[PDB]
Amino acid sequence: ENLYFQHMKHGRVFIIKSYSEDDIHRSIKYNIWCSTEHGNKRLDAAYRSMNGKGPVYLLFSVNGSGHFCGVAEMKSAVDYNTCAGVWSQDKWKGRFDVRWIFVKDVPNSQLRHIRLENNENKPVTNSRDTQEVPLEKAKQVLKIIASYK
Repeated sequence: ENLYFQHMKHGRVFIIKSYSEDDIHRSIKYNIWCSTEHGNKRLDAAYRSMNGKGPVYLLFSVNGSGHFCGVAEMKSAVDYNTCAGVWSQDKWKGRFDVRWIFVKDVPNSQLRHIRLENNENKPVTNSRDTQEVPLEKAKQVLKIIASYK
């Protein structure tokens, strides 16, 4: 029995879909991330709305990699005016702090059977960047990622 995520009634979870393995590596090295402008605003609102009352988790996956590659917690609001050209999209300016939790590869086949009711019942593995996960589905995804060997 692992009932750790029971009573966790606060927290929000988003899918991060990256085109670049280099961005993932930079993120792990420096504990930062940046999304599109749309994605950043979505993450920033969730972070600011949380008021430190619980975590904002990010479930990372490189497009076409066939797997998720880990989990980080969002650790600051978005700073929208930072040095350009640090990411795979050279136009991106903007940055927020993250803290990586799991760095491990989890095949999509381990997660494909969990579906998102806010995204037309599609598999969580078919999500787009900054797709939000309902908390009840996010608990199941996290337990799977933590347990995978």
